Amino acid sequence: MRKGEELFTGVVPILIELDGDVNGHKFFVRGEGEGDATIGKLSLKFIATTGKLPVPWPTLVTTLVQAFSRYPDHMKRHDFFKSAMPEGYVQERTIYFKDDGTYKTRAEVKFEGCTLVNRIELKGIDFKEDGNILGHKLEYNFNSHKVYITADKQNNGIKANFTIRHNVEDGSVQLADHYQQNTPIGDGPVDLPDDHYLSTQTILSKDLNEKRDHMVLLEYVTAAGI
Amino acid sequence: GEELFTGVVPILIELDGDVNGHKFFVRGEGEGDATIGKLSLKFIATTGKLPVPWPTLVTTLVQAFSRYPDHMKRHDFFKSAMPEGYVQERTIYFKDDGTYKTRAEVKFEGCTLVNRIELKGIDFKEDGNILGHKLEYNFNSHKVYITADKQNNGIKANFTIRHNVEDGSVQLADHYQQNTPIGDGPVDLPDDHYLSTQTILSKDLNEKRDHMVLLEYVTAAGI
Repeated sequence: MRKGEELFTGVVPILIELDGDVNGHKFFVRGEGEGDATIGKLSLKFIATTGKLPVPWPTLVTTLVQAFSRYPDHMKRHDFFKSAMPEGYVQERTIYFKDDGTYKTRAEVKFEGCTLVNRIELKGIDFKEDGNILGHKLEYNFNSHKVYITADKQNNGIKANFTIRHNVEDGSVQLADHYQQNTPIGDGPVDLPDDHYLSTQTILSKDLNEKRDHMVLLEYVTAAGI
Repeated sequence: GEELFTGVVPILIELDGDVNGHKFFVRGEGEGDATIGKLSLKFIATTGKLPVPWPTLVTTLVQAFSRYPDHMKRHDFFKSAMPEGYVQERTIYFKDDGTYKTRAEVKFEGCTLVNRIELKGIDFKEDGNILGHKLEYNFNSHKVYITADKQNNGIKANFTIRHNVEDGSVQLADHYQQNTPIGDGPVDLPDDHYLSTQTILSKDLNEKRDHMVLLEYVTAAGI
């Protein structure tokens, strides 16, 4: 039976579910689509099943499957994310929105039957009602980012810390400091990588026939930089 | 078994061959869609240039991806044997030339439909169309007649493949086929019927290895 990186040589169906509560405002997001790690591509559509989101869609992007990064041939020995499959990995983050609130997230990314599934609990606290996030002042787009990945030997996993730059409607920028740690769910051998980075690029768009609050996402990610 | 084929299914195929002592290995991957009777696959000969023409391996390289119309769904043996799967055996007699004997296990491994084959060919002429590589790189349309095999709780099949030869002459390959379920418990024993098959063989312009890209459309019809 195919394991690890062997599970990613073709197109893989994806389900993503996010259970969220920001300042007491509860919401739920379901996304479906596909990933193709051979080219590093994600194609997804997300729907807010609970009605109009109380936060901007861009603030959810990093939370909403780095297993679909393209690790080129010389990098495959550093691919922790796929090595944890199919049993999967836990992904935890703290996200500090500068001059505003905090997201805390825990997710599991794993195969459930034949589908790659990302299941998330998100809790947001201390947001300002008239800030960029509850006030919906963020542009509907996403910038490119470089995510440095380092091994976390004590946890048999990896960690990462990076800052997301969200463009604001008035020309300013909303920074979001991310602290991330991932651990395998299974016990089998995983790949603990040398320091490297994921180069991430993202386009957000809409579906003209969807009436529900939604996000269409296209993402291209490659690993490099040992 | 049929509920495993309501969507697109990933496929892995491995063939371990020896024809007249020439040993080769072929690995193929792609996907099948039984709702439309479609196969889309790419094969690589990992052992270098094949000692035999790619078209002669086509029938050996997952009839569970045949499209069975609604009124014929009770005659779909291949799907009903899943996920435990079935053993597929053939003898293939190339006219005025050698013979392939094949044994394959077709079954689910995880979410992948896998076809694992052993092939042995003997008494091929070194200057014949097969070892001499004189067959056109294509495949014609064929009818596969399927009959129930109650003794063995499976099916049998017979058909003749017409391989076009480079000089306009034709190389016939008579197929004798038997399928037997791996698991126990209910399977579908069909009335006599056939599969209508259409195949395109192509190449990947970026692929330097000896390889074959395959697209196939198969539908079942009453007899």
